[PDB]
Amino acid sequence: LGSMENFQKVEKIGEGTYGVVYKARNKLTGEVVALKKIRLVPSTAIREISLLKELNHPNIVKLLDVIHTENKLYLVFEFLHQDLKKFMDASALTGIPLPLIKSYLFQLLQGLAFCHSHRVLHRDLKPQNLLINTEGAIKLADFGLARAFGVPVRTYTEEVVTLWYRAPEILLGCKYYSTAVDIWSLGCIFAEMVTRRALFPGDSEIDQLFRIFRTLGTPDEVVWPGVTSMPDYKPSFPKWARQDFSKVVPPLDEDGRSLLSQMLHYDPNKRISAKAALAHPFFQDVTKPVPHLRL
Ligand SMILES: CN1CCC(n2c(=O)c(C#N)cc3cnc(NC4CCN(S(C)(=O)=O)CC4)nc32)CC1
Repeated sequence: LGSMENFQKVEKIGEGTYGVVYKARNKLTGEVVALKKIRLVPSTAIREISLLKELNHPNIVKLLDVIHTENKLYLVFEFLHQDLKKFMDASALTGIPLPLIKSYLFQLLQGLAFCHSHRVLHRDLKPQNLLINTEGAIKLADFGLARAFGVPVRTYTEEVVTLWYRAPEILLGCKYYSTAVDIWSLGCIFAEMVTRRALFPGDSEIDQLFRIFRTLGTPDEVVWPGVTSMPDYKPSFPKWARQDFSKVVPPLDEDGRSLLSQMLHYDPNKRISAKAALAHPFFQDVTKPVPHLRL
């Protein structure tokens, strides 16, 4: 008891399947933080979270402290004022300028290269989990654990975006998926920044799969060896032919289209790694612009 009395909740800024997130102020120190409340900790989670506390990087939202009290587990995070969804909405008539898209993509590939080099997966990359500040930085937020825990929040409202960034190996039942799942998600987000429309906006697992298939072609053993033995693969899947990326993310230039196509390879072993993507010619002229944020 009493270990949270040091935090004044200022406003609720998120509700997940398994947690709620507040903007909060430390009453002793005055720091403004994000507090995630999880209602009850498998020791396995105790150590997954402990390793995240050591996973410190300029493009990862810092986990400041973990506090266990009552029937609750509190995670204290660095606070940022806006996420990429809100910024993309505010930017929609114009679109985010390409140099800023490129900066954000580059930074997130750096953050991913870092956490992948430590065998840590995000697992749930999406615009609302990408937080931005006034200095042009963008940071990865709310890493997903390999197994959830806690009490589902009963007031949780379904979000349309939940499946839109899921890699095809996850949708097909892969149990031991790899860092490639994050590269897929980030490529979907890259496409969305460029076009101002979600790339694959499915509302069910099969709708998501079929939206991917209708654009990239139904995968087979030619392009994805082993796909036909995946747990949820069905020979009865419709066979759609691939479309050209030129139709998928116009008016993106060939350097960007090239990189995107490698981020969206079906085969997780052919999909580009974060480290390799950082060397892609798309980033030869990368800079760090500062966005105009209305806070
Ligand atoms: C949508 N959901 C809300 C919880 C969010 N979140 C975490 O999960 C988290 C962890 N761990 C740490 C966070 C730190 N800071 C902020 N700041 C918010 C960002 C968005 N904005 S906003 C709509 O653009 O105005 C308000 C300020 N959010 C965090 C992200 C996902």
